[PDB]
Amino acid sequence: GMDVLQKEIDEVYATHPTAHEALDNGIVEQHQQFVRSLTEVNGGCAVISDLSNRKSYVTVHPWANFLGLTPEEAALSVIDSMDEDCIYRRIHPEDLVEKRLMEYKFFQKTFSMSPGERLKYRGRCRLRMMNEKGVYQYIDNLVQIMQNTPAGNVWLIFCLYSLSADQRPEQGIYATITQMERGEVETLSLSEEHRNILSEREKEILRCIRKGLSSKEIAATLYISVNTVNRHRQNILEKLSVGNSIEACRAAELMKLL
Amino acid sequence: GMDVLQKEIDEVYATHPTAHEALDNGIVEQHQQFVRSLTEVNGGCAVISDLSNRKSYVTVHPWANFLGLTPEEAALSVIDSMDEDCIYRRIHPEDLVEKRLMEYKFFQKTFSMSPGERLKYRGRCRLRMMNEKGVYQYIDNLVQIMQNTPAGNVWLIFCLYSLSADQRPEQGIYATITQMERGEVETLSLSEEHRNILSEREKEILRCIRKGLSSKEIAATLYISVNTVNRHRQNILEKLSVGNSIEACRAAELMKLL
Ligand SMILES: [Cl-]
Ligand SMILES: [Cl-]
Ligand SMILES: [Cl-]
Ligand SMILES: [Cl-]
Ligand SMILES: [Cl-]
Repeated sequence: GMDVLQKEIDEVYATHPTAHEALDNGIVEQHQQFVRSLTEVNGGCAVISDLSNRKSYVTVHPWANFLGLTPEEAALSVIDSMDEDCIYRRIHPEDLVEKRLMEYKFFQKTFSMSPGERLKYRGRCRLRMMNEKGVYQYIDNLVQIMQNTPAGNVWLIFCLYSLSADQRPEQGIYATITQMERGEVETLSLSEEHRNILSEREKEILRCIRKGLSSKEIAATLYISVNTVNRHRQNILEKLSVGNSIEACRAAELMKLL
Repeated sequence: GMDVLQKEIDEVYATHPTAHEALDNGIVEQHQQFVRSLTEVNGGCAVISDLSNRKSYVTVHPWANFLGLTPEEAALSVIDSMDEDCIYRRIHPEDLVEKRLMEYKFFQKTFSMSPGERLKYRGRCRLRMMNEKGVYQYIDNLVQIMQNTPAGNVWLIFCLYSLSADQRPEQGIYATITQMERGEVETLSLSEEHRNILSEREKEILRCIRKGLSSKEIAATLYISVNTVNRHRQNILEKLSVGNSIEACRAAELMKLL
């Protein structure tokens, strides 16, 4: 599925050598029980991402119809990514880009702080997610460091989804980073980083591809080599987590990257 | 402390008597452990009202400085009421009126539904609360039925307070009632009920008191007896949870009830 900043976020995770520690699993079990209880109150969905083994534990409540998951996708309990992949597919493509930007800023910030301090922070936003009838509804999303390892590395990351009290439209996902103790709520302005997911050269190449030019025509019109065009094309496929150029075109348009 | 609708809300609670039931305390204990684990994630405050014994179990996290509590007031874990008075005092007085109106509508709706259905609803709002430095900040507040008794009565009500991601001012507390499984968020319009907490005759009587008229003089101007004036006065004191007519005038002004 289309996505952004996957490489960059994995790089932040790679700054903590969590997978090298001998960790107690009973801690993860206690958190899994808490998250099931919480979903029984909010009627939503919880994901616990475990950096020690790169696995996700997903809990979906029967009342979480706003996710629009199929019977088979709801039956999941353990995903093999740091992301709950079929939940992400349900997010409006424009909102997914902003979510990714907030997560990257949030993890950059929290991973470079002390273990005790990083726990006082929370990243939040309000996303559009599509239900079973293809209608977008507004969902409150939380990202938060839940547990650290004894040696101070990030161990568990907590993600939460629930139907928001606010169903009114507004431009963007109103991303925020909150420091709970100091009572500080920082609003993120994501517009400029969004416009820069793709470089200007990558955007030109994609507009040519969409228009119907061949590598040879693109090289002719942008005064670059066919080798270079194909280097950019392949970079774009990686940046947008898609498999071919027609897929890249649809992703760029849906996510409003051009 | 000044408040509204305390009699009306207590009457709603009284519609679900449970004295005849022998209830399992182990159930309450599990909810208390959950609510503690939750506050350790949202850095906030949880109140569980137990309608069976009319006690409240209050948990305040150390990072919940947005509450403005003093050290002694935070130490509290079992309040002897259906609500902890030290929390409500911190709520902006105008926001308090709307909060009670939402709760009253929420309870009236839920207490008339089946045990299974009433669990699918959430009452939410965004309140102003005064912190340790005397500044108002925005707090997300939740009211939800958490547990019914075997015979079908409301047993435990769950309230939650945490620092909102939205710190932008707006007219009112944006009170909502959400049906989680149907994905339905109903916005409440509370202005007409707010203006009707006091009757027109009760408002007239309070203006005279503020103006300095005695009961005898109020009786002459309105052409009613002193017995009648004094019954209205006592009714007003009860409606506003205050002890005298000076406190009543001040409360009506601060809560914008005149
Ligand atoms: Cl829905
Ligand atoms: Cl928002
Ligand atoms: Cl604060
Ligand atoms: Cl006299
Ligand atoms: Cl009379």
